[PDB]
Order: sequence, then C-alpha cells, then structure tokens
Amino acid sequence: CGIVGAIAQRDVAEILLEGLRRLEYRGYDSAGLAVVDAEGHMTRLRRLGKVQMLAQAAEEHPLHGGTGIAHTRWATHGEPSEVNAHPHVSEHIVVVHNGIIENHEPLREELKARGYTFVSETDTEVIAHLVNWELKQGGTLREAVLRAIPQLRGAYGTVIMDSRHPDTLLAARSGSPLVIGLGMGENFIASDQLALLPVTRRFIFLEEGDIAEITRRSVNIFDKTGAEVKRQDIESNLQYDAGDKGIYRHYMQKEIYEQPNAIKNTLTGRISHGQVDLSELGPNADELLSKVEHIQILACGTSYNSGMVSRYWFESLAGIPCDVEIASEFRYRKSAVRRNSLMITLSQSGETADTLAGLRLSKELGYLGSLAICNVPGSSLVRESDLALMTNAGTEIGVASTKAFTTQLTVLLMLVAKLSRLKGLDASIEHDIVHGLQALPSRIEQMLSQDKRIEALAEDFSDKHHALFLGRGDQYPIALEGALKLKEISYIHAEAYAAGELKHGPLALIDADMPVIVVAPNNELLEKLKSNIEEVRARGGQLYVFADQDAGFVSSDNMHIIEMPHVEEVIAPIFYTVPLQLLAYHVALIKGTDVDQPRNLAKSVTVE
Amino acid sequence: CGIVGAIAQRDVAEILLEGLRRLEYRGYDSAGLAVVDAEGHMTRLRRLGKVQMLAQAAEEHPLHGGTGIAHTRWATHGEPSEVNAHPHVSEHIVVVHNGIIENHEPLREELKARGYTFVSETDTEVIAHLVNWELKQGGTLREAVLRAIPQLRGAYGTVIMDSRHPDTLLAARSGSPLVIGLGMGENFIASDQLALLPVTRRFIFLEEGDIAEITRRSVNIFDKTGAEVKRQDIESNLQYDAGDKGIYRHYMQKEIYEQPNAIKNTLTGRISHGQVDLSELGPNADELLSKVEHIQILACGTSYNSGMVSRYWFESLAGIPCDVEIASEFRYRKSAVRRNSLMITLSQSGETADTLAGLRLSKELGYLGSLAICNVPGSSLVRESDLALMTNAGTEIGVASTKAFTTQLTVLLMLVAKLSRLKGLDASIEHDIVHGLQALPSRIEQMLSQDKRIEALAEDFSDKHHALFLGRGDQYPIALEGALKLKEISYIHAEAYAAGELKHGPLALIDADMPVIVVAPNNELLEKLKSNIEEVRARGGQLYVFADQDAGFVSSDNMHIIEMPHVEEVIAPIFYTVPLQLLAYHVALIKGTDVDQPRNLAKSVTVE
Ligand SMILES: O=C[C@H](O)[C@@H](O)[C@H](O)[C@H](O)COP(=O)(O)O
Ligand SMILES: O=C[C@H](O)[C@@H](O)[C@H](O)[C@H](O)COP(=O)(O)O
Ligand SMILES: *CC(=O)CC[C@H](N)C(=O)O
Ligand SMILES: *CC(=O)CC[C@H](N)C(=O)O
Repeated sequence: CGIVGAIAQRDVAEILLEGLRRLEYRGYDSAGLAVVDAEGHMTRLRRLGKVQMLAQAAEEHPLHGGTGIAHTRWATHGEPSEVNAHPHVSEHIVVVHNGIIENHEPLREELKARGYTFVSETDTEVIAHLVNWELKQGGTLREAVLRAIPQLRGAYGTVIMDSRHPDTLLAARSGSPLVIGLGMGENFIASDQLALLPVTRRFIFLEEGDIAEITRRSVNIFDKTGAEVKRQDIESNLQYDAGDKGIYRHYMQKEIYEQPNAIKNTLTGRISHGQVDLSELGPNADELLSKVEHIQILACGTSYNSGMVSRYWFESLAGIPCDVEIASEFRYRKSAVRRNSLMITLSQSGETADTLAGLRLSKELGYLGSLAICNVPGSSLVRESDLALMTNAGTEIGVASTKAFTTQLTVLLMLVAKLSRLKGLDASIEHDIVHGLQALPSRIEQMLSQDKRIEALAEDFSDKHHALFLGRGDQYPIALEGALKLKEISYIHAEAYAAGELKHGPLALIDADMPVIVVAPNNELLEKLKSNIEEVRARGGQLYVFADQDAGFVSSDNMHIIEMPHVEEVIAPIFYTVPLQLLAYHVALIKGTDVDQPRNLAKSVTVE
Repeated sequence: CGIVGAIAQRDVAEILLEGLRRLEYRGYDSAGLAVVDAEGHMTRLRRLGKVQMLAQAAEEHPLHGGTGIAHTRWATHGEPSEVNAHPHVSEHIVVVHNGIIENHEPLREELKARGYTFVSETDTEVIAHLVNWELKQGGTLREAVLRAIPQLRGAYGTVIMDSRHPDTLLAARSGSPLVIGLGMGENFIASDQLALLPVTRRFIFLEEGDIAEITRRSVNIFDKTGAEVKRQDIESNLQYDAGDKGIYRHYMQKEIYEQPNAIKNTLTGRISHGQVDLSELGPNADELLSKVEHIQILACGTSYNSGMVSRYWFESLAGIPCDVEIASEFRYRKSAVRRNSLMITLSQSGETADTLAGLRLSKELGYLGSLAICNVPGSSLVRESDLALMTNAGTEIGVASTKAFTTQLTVLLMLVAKLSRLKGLDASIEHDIVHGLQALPSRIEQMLSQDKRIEALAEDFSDKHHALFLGRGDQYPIALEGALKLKEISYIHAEAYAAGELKHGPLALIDADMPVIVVAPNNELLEKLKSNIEEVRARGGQLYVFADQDAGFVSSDNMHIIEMPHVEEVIAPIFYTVPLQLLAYHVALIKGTDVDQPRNLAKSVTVE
C-alpha cells in the first residue's frame, strides 16, 4: 500500500490524489482519502477499485480542506471492499496504514472488551481504535501515539489524524518507508519521494521507529526511545517518469518491445575500451570487489529468477561461489554465512518488503558490503545499500516484469565479467561476455519479428488450464520465469521444472491434454534435453519448443516448433526469455484478463 | 529398465520372470522375454503392461530352452506398447537394454540408409540393427559388439544374443548397472543382485566400458579396446525383502503406518545415552567429519526435498554451510567448489542415474569424501561411495516414498547432531536433537489416529484439479513434499511455494475454487505465516491448515483445520509430513487411481 498526507492552507485533495496515482505501483485494490477543514469538518471518500475510480468520485463531489491523508491498497487482511478501504476511523481518529499489525487478533479482542466496534476485517482498524483509547486517557495526539506504537507488532507506515485538531498529523514508521516533504508554510509525507515531487524536493527520511509530529509550520521527530532528534533533509534531483503505452495496446507490450533500447541503456558508459567499467560505484570499489570470495543474492519472484540465472554465470565463468535465496526464507532462518561474502539484492522497484527485510538483517551478519541492482532511483533498497547499480530501463508499469528482468540479467553479466578480471582470470572471459552483451539489443530486436508465430501458437492455450515449462542448465531459471509470467497474467496454472526432474514424480501429470513449453538452445546440454522431451512425448504430452534453427527439431502433431536464430551462448538465457514473454502476453489477450494489472497483485509488494 | 539374462542347460524362463518381478521397481510399462533351446528355435514373447501380464501369457504357452534374456520397461523413447517392448530384434540379433542411446537419430538414419527397417519408436532398436550390421562385416559377435559400442553415445546396460548361436551371450555396461551371477554349470546377468539370488550368491560387477562374453561355462571380461580384464568376484549376504501389504489395502498405506517402526529401526544402535553414535562408519570417520566446512547434497524428487529440509538444520543448528542441488542440474554445470566440502547423496533405491551421475562427477572434483544415505544395502549408490548410512526402513514398494523420506530425515538430523559436537558447539543442541528423535516414533503413532479426519477432508478434493501448498522455513521443503506426493498419485496439479513467495505473482491463481494446504507448527514464524494465510483468504481461496492444537486457528467456511498434537521443533518437519502423506493417499483413493503404481512412473528412475 501507498500512503500520502498533507497539511496546508489551500485544499490538498488534488495533491493527495496525484500522490496516489504515483503510488499505485503499491496497490490498486481500493483507495481512499480524508480531508478536514479549519472548522474540524471531515469528509471521507473511499472506493473499491483503482485510484482513478477515487479520482472520478472526488471530481463529482470535491473535498474541501487543508489537512488530509490518503491511501491506495494491496489487500492483506480482509477482501478488497469500500468497507475495508483506508482511511479507517475511530470517531475523530483517522488512520492510513502501509504494513501489517501481526498481533491484530489479541489487540482487537482487547479493544472489543473496552467497547469498540470493528466494522472492518482489517488489522489496520486496531490502530485507529487503539489510538482513540489512548487519547481518552488524556494528553496530546503525540503522547497517545507514543503509548500506542509500543503495543503494535509487525510493520506500520502510518499517518494518524484527529479531525477535531486539523493543525497536526502524527506519522510513525516501522519497516514500511515514510518520507516527509518540507514545503513553504506547508508539509507533506508519503511512501516515496516521487509522490511528492509536484509540491517539493526537500525530504527527510524517517528512521526505523521514528515518530514525527507534523504541522503546517514544523516537523519535530522523536526516535524509538522517545528522545527528540534532528533528521537531515536532502535536496532531491529525481524526475518522475509516469510511463507511456506509445503506439501499444498495453504497458506490458510496449515494455517487451522496448527491451533492445532498454538493454542498450543499461550498457551505456559501462563498456569502456572493450572492458566492463563499473567506475560509477566509486574510486575504491575494486578494493571491496577484490576481496569477494562468495556471493549471496536475495530477491523475490522474477528478480529471484534473474538471480538464479546469474548463479550459473558466477560459478562457471568467474569460478565464484554463488547462493541465491528467496528473501523471505533467508530473513527467518539462522544461516551459516560464508567468509568474504558480498550481499546482493535484485529488485525492480527497490520497495519489496521481503527483499528489504533481508538486506536489513544482512547488516548484522558481517558481509563485506551490500550491492543493490535496482531500477528505481531513490528507492528504499537503494538508500539502504552500500553500493548500487541502476538498470536504467525506464519506468516499468505492467505488473509482469519484462525489461526489468532482462536489464537485470544484463547487469549481472557485467558484474560476472568485472569479477573475472579482478580475480585475474583469462581476459577472454570478459571479452566473450562483452561481445555477447553488445549483440543482445539486435539479437532481441530480431526475436521480436517472430511475434506473429508466437501469437498463432498462443491460440492453442485458449481452453488450457495447465502448462509445464522445462529447461536445463542456465535455461532452467528461464523455464521458471516463463511459467511465472504465464500464471501471473493468464491465470493458467503454469509450473516449471528443471527438465531432468520431471520424470521423478511430476511426469504423472502428463496426458494428451497437457502442453509442455521448452526452451532449447543449441548447446552441450541439447541431447540430454531431447531425451527429456522424448520422455514427455512417450506419455502423450503436447510440446511447444522454442528451438535454435540448428537443434534439428522436426514439427509434428504433438510437437510444435518455433525456430530461433542461433545466439551467443553467454546471452542465450536472456534471449530465450523474450518469446516466453510474448507467449504469456498473447495467451492473456486470448483469455481476456487484465494484462497490466492482474487480479490479486500489485507491481511492488511492500509487506510480508 | 530391468534386464535379466541366463545361460543354462535347463529352461531359464521362470528364472527370467522372477528376475523381472524383482526389477519391476525399475519399470512396469511393458515386459518381454526371448528364449532359444540348443538347436536354435527362438520364441519371443512381449506384453504391454505389468510384469504380471508377461507372466500370465508365458504360463499359457511356456517358453522352453536354456538361453534367454528378459526385460521390463520404463518408457523413454516411444509409448508403452507390445511393439515398443524389448527384447528387440534384427533377424538373429536379439537385444534388451537399460539406458538411452542419445545419438539414436543419426544412427537410425544411417541404418535406414543401409536397408534396415525400424519397426518400433525406441532408441534400443538401433542397437540390434547396428550389431546386425557389424556382424555382416565379419568375425564373432564379440568383435561386432566391440565395433558397435564405440558408435553409441549415452548409456547402456544391454545383453545381446545371436539366436543362431544360443551358447554365448554378450553384455555391455555404460553408466547403467550390470552384475553377473556365477553358477555351477550355468551363468546369469541382471540389473541388480537381488534379482539373481534365487540361483546364485556369487557376483561380478562390470566396470565402465566393460564388455562381457558369457557361456554357461566361463566368464571373460574385456575393456573398450578389446583387451581381456580380470574382475574380482564377491559373496553376497544380501536378503530379499519382497514387501507386503500386511492388513492394508495398498503398500503405500502400509508403508505410512509403518513409519514409527521404521524410524525405531533407523535409530537402533545409533543413540547412546542421549548422544548420537555413528561409530558404524569406522574408526577414523571423525578424522574426516571434523574437517568438514561445507556440505554439498545431491538428490532427486522426494530425496531432494529431504536434502532441502536438512539445509535449514545444518546451517542453523551446526552453523555449517550446506548446499542442495537437483542431481541432474549439478552434473552438467561447471561449479565452484568450496574448501573442505563433504558430498552427500540421498537415495531410497540407490539406483537413480542422475544421482549416481552426480556422485561419479564428484570424484574428479576433490571433495573430502562421499557419504551416501541409502535404504538399499549393496545398491549402485552404496557401492560407489566412501561411506554409507542405511536408513533401515525395509523395502518400499509404493512408488511414492513415505517411510523412506522420514528415515532419511531421521539420519540427516543424527548427522547434524554429530557434526555440532565435532565442531564443539553446545551439547544442548545434540541433546534436543536426540531427545526429539526418541519421541518421534510415538508422536507419529499419535498422528495416525487422525487418519479418519484426514479421510473425510480428502472428500473435498474429488472434484478438484489444482492444489497449492504453503510452508515457511524448514516446513517449506515439507510443502514441496506434500505437493509432490499429491501430484504423483492423484494426478491433481499440486504446486508448492515458500509461503511468503506466493504473493509475488502466483497469488493470481487464487479464486474461490482453489484449495490451499498449509503446514502450521507453533513456532516463531507463526504470525508471519498467518499474514500469508490471510492474504490468501482475502482473495477467496479455500484453506486447509494442518496446525498445532494451540496455533489459535478457528474454523470457517473457507478455513478447515486439522489440529495436530504438540511436537518438538527439531522434529516438526518430519512430523508435519505424515498428514500430507495421508491426504495424498486418501485423495488418490477418491480419484480412483493406481496408488502403488501410478501412470507414467517407475519406483526408481534408472536413466537420465
Ligand atoms: O512478475 C511479477 C513481478 O515480476 C514480481 O515477481 C516481482 O519480480 C517480485 O514481486 C519482486 O519485485 P521487485 O523486482 O520489485 O523486488
Ligand atoms: O516420490 C516419488 C519418489 O520418491 C521419487 O521422487 C524419488 O525421490 C526420486 O526418483 C529419487 O529417487 P531415489 O530416492 O530412489 O534416489
Ligand atoms: C497494503 C498494506 O500495507 C496492507 C494494509 C492492511 N494490512 C490492509 O489493508 O490489509
Ligand atoms: C528404462 C530404460 O533403460 C529405457 C530403455 C529404452 N530407452 C526404452 O525402452 O525406451
């Protein structure tokens, strides 16, 4: 979820709403805002649906007032509904929340015993009621929040208001980000900087546990222990890119066709005299990178697949041990941790909660440093890492990562190249990597021209409810990304397996009706992969093979081929990703689903 | 596949058939036998389906003669059918094969170009046609084989016969297992030892690339060039355990209810006054185990899963780095090795080709040594490793592993305790490990009394075609195990996720009709897991939660609880498996599937 707050003399309804548009990557299940005028008169407006639904409702009945909060939702507790949308109230107390109150159960029953009525199924609602109860006891809003926070467990990025006193807002951070925007005779707060750029560029980032008492004229922050502290303000040079469809019918689609240009931008100023130049990390980065004897990657979903690909590259090309783990799993086990280990996070948004929590935990564990490979500058993961490599793909709007995945893999490979040279390996390893990467943009540009054939093939999944993906070696995580794309936007129950694993149980799902998608480059693994293919055909599976022209596959009634141009082996996994992106997109189009904003999802998951 | 062979004075058909029954764990798609007398009259008989089909058809028109080869199939190239069944022929040439001839397509084309007509879709057919072609050039069957073997790529444990000379059999090992049984006045050959125990206890294992010329009177072995080699004979003490159903309706059923006994056996002799004793490894095992700084585990399917459970234990309790990898994926990648690494393989049959392949590659890579956790004494895996820990569960017949999995976990945990003490960690770790292990049998006993409840719950899946499984931490690989079980024997499309990952895309699959099985012990992740569960209920999914009695779950229309007794954390993963084993079994019963022998599968995948 996304939160915005504003306090000024003019109406802030429009400022709040613009903020929500800009935070919609955080959730599009529902949205609301509450404003108060100088007389204490509150108008609350909420709608099930995307931010635009709210905007429309507000335009037909304008909300007047200089103080207000707003929220856009990815639902965790309680189904999407106007009833469950934020802001939630407890009479004069009004609250928006990005996070999860994990102990909502006990709190709820305790507040129910004190007389409060829960009208929603959200965990957020306990915040409103708890703060209401603390204020009954006497004191100011700040004191009430200060007594409440300690009772909450889990994450909260919250902004709290008492409509009887429109001069003040209380903000509290735990986990979820909160940024305060400082205006001129006004002040703002939001989940990220980008939301508030229209009104200001001066920002303060609340630290873990900070509480801030905000008025139009002042910002006073208290730390977790209740001490009064000064936080530093920065001037930001960020630029908001709202993204565009261009000539395309969907953002996913444009995003797929942008890859050649995207990749071309990722390489920009990083290839220098034929060699990977990572001089942007700063003058003494080679000092840190040279100590690296082990690499740990934490990520989620697609970014996790990109990590899984890179692992084959680090280990085989640069000889450097690499471990890749689902972030949420790493966070909560006690792990061994290796000597001279570099922590790497992969994330498009830089706002993923699981990935963040991993990073934060990593700070206590004594890695050599953290590197963030990210696509959104100023994002949480970026501000909190030691070092960052920006993918520079431009804004990605469709929930289904595309150009982010391939720019991420591009950046990973340039790292593999760079470390091979610091280890003092054959300069040829980097050379073959650099030659590959330079070629990719036009290699992909040519994959795009087979769109028509992929579209025709897609018709075959129109009545399908399952699909197996298969891959081998560094193409295995490509099968994973393929299945994920297809289940995400088409809702087909798609699933990936390392080609050798299928026979060891899951082969029993194979019947005349099961489609099986396969990527097959022309490499040393090809004969082994072909015998896995044959195993499937022997059981009656229908195969869809995106095969190299030279793989020697032959079309038949149970074996549908798409012939791929021969590509450089080093960039093959990126290359073979594209047709899988196209197939997913085209099958979504067939099924009539919402390609850009699939049901149940959000572009960035900001909670656990 | 399972190959049997025999050179006798007396009819060997019955010996051959008993061989197939004892190899049926390697394949049951089809089966065949070919026998010649002394005069040269060959009678070939093949049947689509289980070994029992072949045995029935041979009981009606008994196959007379002293020379013969036999086979039971797990299909990889061409569908299960009588046409596709071995033995395969080329006039007088007659072949049985365990393997895959990877370069079959080029081979088939060349042989077609020379007048050969291929009647089947198997790779095996090329072997018969190519032995027939080589013999036409000149010399003995032995010399013909010696020119043909070099032209074959991939794997092969084949026995060849020229019906016109029923006195001599040829045999070639590549990858695939091949053991020769020495008789008096007679000689034999089989995929494993147990198949030949009705006739002999004296055996010779063929090495990689060995060609054998076997009469009823002598055994001569040769290398790849053709030079005669000397292979030692051994006397086996192995006992054949046929498996039984006891009072139960299926083996899997029995094998589930036998876990408490089997674990009791697994433990016998390994628990010394609250401490783990692994002295069975030999007097200098500790010299080695004390060196271990890293653990590499290799396995497939359910065994890969037990490996995954142990990675959480090894890293958290013993603080030892541990990696687990799909045998098939590790084998064909260039990996980076860690200093002082112990290679562990896990296998119920000791007969899995990928795992075997993994372990053979490992010997070139410079690990400290190789430990096998197997359940089959004298299997390929056990022979080929430095060290072995037998799970002692008794033979498992059901394709779907039950007791094999829990006994593997038992051993792994003992090993975790053993290493913790060697590293000199607190003795309390080993204490709780041992204390937990001791309670495990009786805890399971008290789990199975809820069979009835599971059974009634299974009734909800009759109409279902999908299922999602969720776990966190060490219970995440148990989710994977539950899903693998359900797929395999009910054909329902079950898929597991780490609980916190579902939201990164796969949550799109959730609608009112999707069942979600969750394992929920009462530990420190409980409130995290609960968020994930609520995120599913928010989108409409039907939850099935197996939860500790005190986890605080409450029944609802979309929430079905199975309350579980309290368990020690250390053995929780093992514990929470058992209910998922029962759900799979009960659902399979509902779906009316063949539980012990599911479609497309074999109990042990002896090929790649
Ligand atoms: O395909 C869907 C998205 O690609 C999704 O899987 C995403 O990769 C994860 O939710 C992690 O997001 P970040 O890359 O922003 O951390
Ligand atoms: O569930 C079915 C079997 O358990 C299967 O998945 C098995 O785990 C693999 O074939 C590995 O074989 P081994 O355990 O015999 O090595
Ligand atoms: C999206 C977010 O931070 C969730 C807030 C709350 N838990 C909810 O509305 O479900
Ligand atoms: C089980 C086995 O060795 C396969 C042999 C051959 N490829 C076949 O019959 O398909």
